[PDB]
Amino acid sequence: AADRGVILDLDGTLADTPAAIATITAEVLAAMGTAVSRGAILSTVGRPLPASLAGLLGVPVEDPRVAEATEEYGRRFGAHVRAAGPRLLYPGVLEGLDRLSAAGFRLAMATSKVEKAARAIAELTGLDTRLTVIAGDDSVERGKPHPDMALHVARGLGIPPERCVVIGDGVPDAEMGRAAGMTVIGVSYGVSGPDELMRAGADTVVDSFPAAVTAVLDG
Ligand SMILES: [Mg+2]
Repeated sequence: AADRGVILDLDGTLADTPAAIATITAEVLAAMGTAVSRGAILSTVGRPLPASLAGLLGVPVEDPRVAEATEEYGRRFGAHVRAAGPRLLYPGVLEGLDRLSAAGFRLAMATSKVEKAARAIAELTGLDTRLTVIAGDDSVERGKPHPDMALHVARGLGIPPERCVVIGDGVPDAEMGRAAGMTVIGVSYGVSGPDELMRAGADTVVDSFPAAVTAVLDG
């Protein structure tokens, strides 16, 4: 058994959500009576939701307008997840996670979604039965890019950081993993290009989730 850990981002890594996040963010803003530049939305995609919506609304994060928006987003996104079911996931995700488990890797999710939303997504997609630990942005005091979430789930897995790899599509994932003393496999099919992820400290970048699985399996 490998007795190693794999710490997986959700949005843009396991779940093919970036396009839907942008759309639904726009739907929420319109519901809230406003709109923002396309590029502003795109810069937030997959980042923590209250902070992102507060930035887009241009208001303090504690402003009641933010909780109104986050609640509306939860309704719309929840409906999207029921419409997608397992097709929320990229091809080969469940199979790849099962192969990592078969090889004795212990699996966790570290997402910028809130934990309850992460759990619900895990349940609707089938990730839940592959993952030993799930953490989201509100599971820890300091979310991405801080190491804390990765350190927290590694402890839950019983694997030290030196034996964990972070897999993600975002600069915050790469920063989180490096800060935590972990290896990082960037993926290029989500919100970031390969050069950005390299420059953020990814040890390698791959172009598909099966390719990330292969990288881990082959050491
Ligand atoms: Mg992501």
